[PDB]
Formats: sequence, structure tokens, C-alpha cells
Amino acid sequence: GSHMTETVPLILLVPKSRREDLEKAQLAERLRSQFFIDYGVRLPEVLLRDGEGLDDNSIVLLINEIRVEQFTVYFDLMRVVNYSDEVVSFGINPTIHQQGSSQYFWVTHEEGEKLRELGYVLRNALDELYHCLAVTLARNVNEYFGIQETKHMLDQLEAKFPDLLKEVLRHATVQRISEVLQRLLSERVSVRNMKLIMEALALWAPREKDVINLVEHIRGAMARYICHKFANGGELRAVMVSAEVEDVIRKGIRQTSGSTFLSLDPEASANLMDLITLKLDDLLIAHKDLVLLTSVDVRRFIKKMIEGRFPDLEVLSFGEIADSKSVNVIKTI
Ligand SMILES: [Ca+2]
Ligand SMILES: [Ca+2]
Ligand SMILES: [Hg+2]
Ligand SMILES: [Hg+2]
Ligand SMILES: [Hg+2]
Repeated sequence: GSHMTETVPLILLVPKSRREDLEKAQLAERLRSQFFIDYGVRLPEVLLRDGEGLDDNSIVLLINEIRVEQFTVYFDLMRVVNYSDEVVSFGINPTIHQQGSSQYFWVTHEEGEKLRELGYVLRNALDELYHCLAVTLARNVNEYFGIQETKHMLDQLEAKFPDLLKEVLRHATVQRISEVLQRLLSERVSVRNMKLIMEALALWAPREKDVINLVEHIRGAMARYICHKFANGGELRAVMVSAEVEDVIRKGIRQTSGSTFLSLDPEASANLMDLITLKLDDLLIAHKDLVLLTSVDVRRFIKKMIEGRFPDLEVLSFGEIADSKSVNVIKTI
């Protein structure tokens, strides 16, 4: 460990009424172990604290002792991941939580079993809580991960692939590598496969000195791993960006002698955001459980544009999902 982790614990405010059960379930320990498995980096220590005034189905995450997000988890119910309105036709009244324009639908255990037979996918409450936390923690990676962690990882790798590390370091500094890794994690891409990441840096770093651009190439190299992560072991649920919207973005792109950036009139960008908002508004699958699909040329710009309003909606390129299996496009923007 380094200071990055060691000096800055995460705090979960939980209901007093659930504390003992969350201890028994080893919430804190399992969050830490699973996150490491899933993303390849270590979280800080996780402290539980009883939260004043919390109902029985609420959790708050504090980073740096500051409230970051409040989650609703129906501990005694089941979440319907691929909900549709058809469910109400069957005489089920779900329990519904909304955060922004994302909606979450919960049913009884008995109702769940019924729904499964009709091909709905269910998630248990602790599994949902872990997903919520993980998504939010990935985004906030810079709070607990940096050069010290990167250097450790490089050192571990070196012990195994010395010549590979040698080559990479000739073309990228530790700082630059750390930046690449943070940018991957912040977009929910795992860094567990360090060997592959390093092979891609050895290929690309000699030639690409702009960090944003470099990251895009690395993502490309890692395509299989990105896809497998997002899709889990299930179908990939997606919203497609229309050729129309792609073009608005494309026209706004300016190439320089340095970085490539998006340059849209503020009114124009606001109007485009209003359109994206409108198209997303009536979705019944939560944003963290979706991806937006677009062309490689516009992917990173679309991500930057929407992340203010829609922080939990990741954006993949068509190439990134080349190894996909079942894909379900639920909507076009
Ligand atoms: Ca119900
Ligand atoms: Ca407006
Ligand atoms: Hg169940
Ligand atoms: Hg969530
Ligand atoms: Hg995949």
C-alpha cells in the first residue's frame, strides 16, 4: 500500500437496522476483494457508519468524508434488470426507484421466479449494491489510485516480463503510464491484464505522445477485454447513436498539432444534450446496465459531452464490441 489508499478510507452510511446483517454478509471485505478481481486495483479501507435518518433501504457513499452518492437498495427484494412495462400487464406492481432518468424496478422473490420463466433477468440485492458501488468507485478512481500504485504494478510485472517493461519505459514515463491506467479505469475498463496493456503501450507509445489519443489506441488493443467485461456473461444491452447525431459531433472536431478537441457553440452543445436527454428519457433499463454504441471516430467526444449529465452511461465503439455475442439494441438516439 501507499498513501493513496492508506490515508483515505471510504465510508458507507448504512441503516442501523441493517448494520448487523451487512457485517454478517461481509459487505466491506467483499467490496474490496471483488473490486480487485474485477478491475485490478485495490480500494482503500471501507468503514461502515450508521446513518442518521436513513430508511431501511438506503446507503450513502462518502469519499473524502464527502457525500458522493446515495443508493436505494431493496435488501428484501429482487431487481428486474431488463424490466419492461409488460410486467404491469401481468398484475405486478413493482417497487420503483429513480435517479436522474434512470429507473430501477424491484419485485418480490415470488414475482421474480415467475418473471424468470418469461426470460427476465434478476439480480439479488447485495449484487446490485456491489454493482452500484463499483460503477461509482471506478469513475472516482483518481481519489485512490496514482503513480505509487502504478509503480507497484510495473514492479510486479517486471518480475515476470523484464524486457517488456524495459521497452515500455523507453517510450513512456511512469507518470504517463499512470495516466493511461486512470483513464481506462475511469471508464470502467479493467487493468487486470497488465501484460496486454503493456504490450499495447510498447506498440503505441513510441508514436503517440498525446495522452487522450494514446488511450484510445490502448482501448482498441484491449477490445476483447472491454467487451467481455461489459457484457458480463450475458447479452450486451445497447443504445445506438444515430448517423445524424454522430455527424454533429464529427463537424465539431478540430485537429491540432497537439490534441484533438471538440469545438461546438455553447448553445449548440446545449441543444444536442437536450436531444440526447429526450431520447434517453423513456428507457426502462438503468444507464449503468447499458452502453452507448458509436463510431470509433466520435466515441471519446460523445463520452466527454454526456458525462456531466449521464455519468454512468459508458460509450463503446463498434470495434470495441467485435467479439460480442448477443447484442440487444433497445433504442437509437
Ligand atoms: Ca412487487
Ligand atoms: Ca436548454
Ligand atoms: Hg429469489
Ligand atoms: Hg446505482
Ligand atoms: Hg463480448
